[PDB]
Amino acid sequence: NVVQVRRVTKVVKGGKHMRFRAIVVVGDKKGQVGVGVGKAKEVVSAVQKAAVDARRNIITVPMTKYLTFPHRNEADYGAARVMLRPAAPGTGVIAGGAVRTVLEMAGVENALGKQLGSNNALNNARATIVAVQTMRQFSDVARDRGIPMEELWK
RNA sequence: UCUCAUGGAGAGUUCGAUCCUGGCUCAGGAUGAACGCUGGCGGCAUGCUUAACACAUGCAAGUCGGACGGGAAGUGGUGUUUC
Ligand SMILES: [Mg+2]
Ligand SMILES: [Mg+2]
Ligand SMILES: [Mg+2]
Ligand SMILES: [Mg+2]
Ligand SMILES: [Mg+2]
Ligand SMILES: [Mg+2]
Ligand SMILES: [Mg+2]
Ligand SMILES: [Mg+2]
Ligand SMILES: [Mg+2]
Ligand SMILES: [Mg+2]
Ligand SMILES: [Mg+2]
Ligand SMILES: [Mg+2]
Ligand SMILES: [Mg+2]
Ligand SMILES: [Mg+2]
Ligand SMILES: [Mg+2]
Repeated sequence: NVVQVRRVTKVVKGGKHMRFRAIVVVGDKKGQVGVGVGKAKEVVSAVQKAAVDARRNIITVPMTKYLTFPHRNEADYGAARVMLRPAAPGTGVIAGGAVRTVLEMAGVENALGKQLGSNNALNNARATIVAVQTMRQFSDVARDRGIPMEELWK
């Protein structure tokens, strides 16, 4: 999914040397997602490079039986800060462009999110990845703390 | 994987491009609203925000004859009853 297409410029003695930068995320909508960034002379080629760079950068988002987040989380990348919190089933995904495409492509069905701090697409994507990467699923906190699930449930 | 949550979306604009700090602007709701164009019906509401500025006319607080003396309508008369 192509998030953003921009025309960046290098300048040479001749004139303006034009390129396209594409920010693109890939997902299966099944709980596997990644971000990637690419650069080329043509829209198509940059799209493609972005595709590959993403595929080799990819990770997995912890999910809950209802297709949502384990818990509430913040994240920080550059000047982009990102706020995610779990939702009740049937609320859909409500968020802004970068965060929303990332989460939607991960396959998260119900999520609250707001990017605070900056607006830049790319950074917000990476921040979202940082968020959902640090998410701890309950089985694993049970295993870490060394305490049975039902005891933390209460 | 019980319980809680029914809730927080962005976009454009400084640069040859970038990231940022930063303002301006937009998308939403609400009117005791006004104006433009258009306008079939019903249900429930609402209707001088400004000049506590002037007011023509008509009506918005009276009743009690079982507190009381009279007089005035009739009636034949203080037997009747009204104002
Ligand atoms: Mg190279
Ligand atoms: Mg900071
Ligand atoms: Mg914001
Ligand atoms: Mg400047
Ligand atoms: Mg310019
Ligand atoms: Mg700011
Ligand atoms: Mg409006
Ligand atoms: Mg008319
Ligand atoms: Mg008034
Ligand atoms: Mg008068
Ligand atoms: Mg009257
Ligand atoms: Mg009487
Ligand atoms: Mg009387
Ligand atoms: Mg009496
Ligand atoms: Mg008498």
